[PDB]
Amino acid sequence: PPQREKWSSKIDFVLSVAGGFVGLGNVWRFPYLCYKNGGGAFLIPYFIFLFGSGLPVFFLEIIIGQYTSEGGITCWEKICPLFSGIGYASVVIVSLLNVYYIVILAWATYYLFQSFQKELPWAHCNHSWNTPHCMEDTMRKNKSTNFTSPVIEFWERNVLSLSPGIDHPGSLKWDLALCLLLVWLVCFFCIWKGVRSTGKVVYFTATFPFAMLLVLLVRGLTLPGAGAGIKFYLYPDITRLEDPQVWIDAGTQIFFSYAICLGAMTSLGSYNKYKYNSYRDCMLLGCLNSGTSFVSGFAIFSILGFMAQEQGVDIADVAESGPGLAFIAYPKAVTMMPLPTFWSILFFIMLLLLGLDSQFVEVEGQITSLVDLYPSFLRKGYRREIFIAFVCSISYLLGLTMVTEGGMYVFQLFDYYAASGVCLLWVAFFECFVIAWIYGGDNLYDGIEDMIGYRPGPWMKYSWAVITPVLCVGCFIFSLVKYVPLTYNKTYVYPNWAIGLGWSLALSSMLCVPLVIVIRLCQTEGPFLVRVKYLLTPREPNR
Ligand SMILES: CC(C)CCC[C@@H](C)[C@H]1CC[C@H]2[C@@H]3CC=C4C[C@@H](OC(=O)CCC(=O)O)CC[C@]4(C)[C@H]3CC[C@]12C
Ligand SMILES: CC(C)CCC[C@@H](C)[C@H]1CC[C@H]2[C@@H]3CC=C4C[C@@H](O)CC[C@]4(C)[C@H]3CC[C@]12C
Ligand SMILES: CC(C)CCC[C@@H](C)[C@H]1CC[C@H]2[C@@H]3CC=C4C[C@@H](O)CC[C@]4(C)[C@H]3CC[C@]12C
Ligand SMILES: CC(C)CCC[C@@H](C)[C@H]1CC[C@H]2[C@@H]3CC=C4C[C@@H](O)CC[C@]4(C)[C@H]3CC[C@]12C
Ligand SMILES: CCCCCCCCCCCCCCCC
Ligand SMILES: CCCCCCCCCCCCCCCC
Ligand SMILES: CCCCCCCCCCCCCCCC
Ligand SMILES: CCCCCCCCCCCCCCCC
Ligand SMILES: CCCCCCCCCCCCCCCC
Ligand SMILES: [Cl-]
Ligand code: NA
Repeated sequence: PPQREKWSSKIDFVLSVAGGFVGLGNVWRFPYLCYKNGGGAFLIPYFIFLFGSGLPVFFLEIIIGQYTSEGGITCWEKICPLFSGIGYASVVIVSLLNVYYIVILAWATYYLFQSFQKELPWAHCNHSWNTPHCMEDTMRKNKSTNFTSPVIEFWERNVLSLSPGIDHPGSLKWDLALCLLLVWLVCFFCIWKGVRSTGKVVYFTATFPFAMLLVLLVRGLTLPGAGAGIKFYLYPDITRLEDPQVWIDAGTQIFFSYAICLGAMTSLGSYNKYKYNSYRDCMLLGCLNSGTSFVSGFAIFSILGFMAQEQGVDIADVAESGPGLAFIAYPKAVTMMPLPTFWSILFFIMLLLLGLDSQFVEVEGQITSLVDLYPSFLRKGYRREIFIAFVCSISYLLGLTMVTEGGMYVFQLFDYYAASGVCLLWVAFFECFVIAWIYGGDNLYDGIEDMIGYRPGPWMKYSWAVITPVLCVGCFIFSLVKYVPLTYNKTYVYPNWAIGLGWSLALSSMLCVPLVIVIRLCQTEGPFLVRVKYLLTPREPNR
């Protein structure tokens, strides 16, 4: 391990970060979490968390990676050897996230392959998967039995084929399994070979999604009924703020969308030069991420308002209110533009491009963090390609559980418990507490001043010292005191063993800190206080 290879230029670092932390979490997860919580009231805790913990923790991870010049699992050895379980917890969280983050891309691939016909299959109600209820959206207001929309019927009876419950796995769907295999093969081939920053390819891969988003926003804003959707999206409801669910959802959506507590930002920052101003760039990238999410919300809620006006029902009873809101709302939008197939193909290509870069960055970060533990064995003595192939195969086999007829429930369980929620709060709280109260805020500020050239303000120091731990602990305690079980589409109730499995998924990463603390204490010689003093001393964080 001579030295980590630095970036060729700052543009490479900026492009890598932008492609890694802007993606499906901005256009797929934000809208449905906002819709589930009623909209409007979701934006107050969202912005509170964004300006209290979101940017400061992201900058802290980047600056720690740059300072220590080490990955996301070994940097904590040079800051606080006792609290070295944070890296292991992050690697567990990223391993669990990589398994279920790709089923969305499998669904997108299915939709893209299905959009190559003369007429879109989700536009009408005369097919083998339709039910006697299916009625055209144009005729819903004209007449009147619980009618169903062709888009929802398609999504629920052709792509998913939903089962009565999680205890009814049904049979494996081979068409979705083939799409999952295809996307996993593409991901594996784009990592073993190592996709380079081709000037033309990236120039297009990083500009097409924003153009498509602008086109969708312009189309949505001119539909009849967009004003009601915008008012539903913007105006808040103070009564909803008395529940911990909205607070925890909005708080952890920021953590999910900024890719923190994952070990990926530390790895990305480890390739920076020592004398590099990585503060302004981080602020601008956070601005870009938040703006992208906020802009996409306008378009999706305008489409929802138009659909609600057309069908003649409320805006809260038009879509899934779960991980299918985008797949219900955006195809309905593209069915109204001229040449619907062209725009459908373009939209799904944009979705795939947004997802694939994030998946690439996360898997690369996980691999490079797990390799640094044994840099001798897994570099020459054993093949790195074989290790990558084994990881991909195991992840695909594990993700096969969400492809069966009853896999939506497993996907929802994974989304709620793994790589989101209490585990993210736990990791963020421990990172901030360690840095602020064991290493030293001013001690880190000296290194930041040495690296970037100027001393920052007290905002980051205060956020690390007080604001973030208080928010995390308060949200955790508020959620625990008033407990409400998880549901799917506000109607399905999970069995007890499913909740136990979800809590085990959450605890698999949360249990890594005390175990590592105990093992480190047991591996040291001498009196207890001497051992504690020896393991709280930073082992020369390279300055
Ligand atoms: C809607 C949301 C997402 C917007 C929130 C982001 C803001 C908090 C950003 C916008 C631009 C950022 C600023 C852009 C420029 C600078 C100047 C920079 O100082 C220098 O570049 C000095 C250069 C030198 O001396 O070499 C310090 C960071 C700062 C204040 C950034 C701090 C945070 C700011 C205000
Ligand atoms: C970590 C890995 C090794 C765990 C094992 C993954 C594989 C071997 C497991 C996980 C879930 C399993 C599937 C779950 C449900 C069904 C439906 C049944 O009608 C055919 C078998 C099938 C398709 C199982 C086959 C094997 C399976 C895919
Ligand atoms: C010396 C340089 C680096 C100092 C940089 C100061 C910047 C990074 C800090 C200092 C004070 C901070 C602001 C303090 C108060 C608010 C009000 C809140 O509603 C939005 C966030 C906002 C606007 C903060 C955002 C960023 C901020 C302007
Ligand atoms: C130098 C020392 C600290 C390295 C020793 C590694 C130990 C402390 C770490 C490395 C990764 C960690 C494991 C990662 C994954 C799991 C699976 C989970 O189901 C139980 C906890 C468990 C088993 C963790 C326990 C502690 C663990 C084994
Ligand atoms: C409804 C939106 C509310 C947004 C509230 C954001 C609160 C952020 C507090 C940050 C305080 C930083 C002080 C820095 C002073 C130098
Ligand atoms: C819940 C399972 C998630 C996936 C498993 C992640 C574990 C990663 C490896 C842990 C460290 C192994 C080496 C220990 C000796 C240094
Ligand atoms: C017919 C009885 C139930 C059969 C199993 C249904 C649930 C299967 C998914 C949950 C187990 C795997 C989760 C991931 C574990 C790492
Ligand atoms: C759901 C987890 C999938 C990925 C599994 C990652 C762990 C792979 C095996 C452990 C590698 C590190 C130890 C190697 C010892 C020679
Ligand atoms: C909202 C219902 C009660 C929850 C409030 C819990 C107290 C929050 C502050 C606790 C102190 C933070 C611990 C570490 C900060 C230095
Ligand atoms: Cl977001
Ligand atoms: Na991306």
